[PDB]
Amino acid sequence: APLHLGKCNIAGWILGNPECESLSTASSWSYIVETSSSDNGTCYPGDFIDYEELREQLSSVSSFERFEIFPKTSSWPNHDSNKGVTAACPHAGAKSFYKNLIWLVKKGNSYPKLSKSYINDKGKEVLVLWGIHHPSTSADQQSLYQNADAYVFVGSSRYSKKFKPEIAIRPKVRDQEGRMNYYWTLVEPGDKITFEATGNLVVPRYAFAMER
Repeated sequence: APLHLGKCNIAGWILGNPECESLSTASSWSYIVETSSSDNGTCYPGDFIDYEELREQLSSVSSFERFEIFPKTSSWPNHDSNKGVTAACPHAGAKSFYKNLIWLVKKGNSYPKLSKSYINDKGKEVLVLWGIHHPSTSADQQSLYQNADAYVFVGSSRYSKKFKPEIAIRPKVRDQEGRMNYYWTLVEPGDKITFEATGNLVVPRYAFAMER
């Protein structure tokens, strides 16, 4: 039986856009029936990277389990995990954000270097998704992350990328002049994924153990 999506297409659903819960409630499916929308379902403007490849990866799944890869309550003692909400991503009138990610911001006037790792203990491939935020101005950068010159690194045995955000005023999209790009990778069982940042990282909160 196919997986029926609700208000949004695959991007919005997999990121956990508050509006985009599926109509089907299955943990396996033969294919995915999407929606009448032509946008992918991301609420904060930006580009979902390797999107077509993810759609194929999520096409015929035999098991699918959402789990909290980095628990909100215990993963980030040195950063703020409550303030990352936006008018771009509303939930019943209120500023919100994707359920599966956390928009980490500075706590006080401090954003220490974060370093967070996960070793896949699910016994199957784990789909991990994250975001890189590109602020509109220097003040935006400093207001969110304190550090003017930040970087992000994501690494596994299969993946390696260093991100340098570009600070620039883009045209307003849902009132947003910054941009977020969205990334993902599959982590082999027993392999380690490491996140490192001095700012601008939209961290995983929920990931997905799966089998095709």
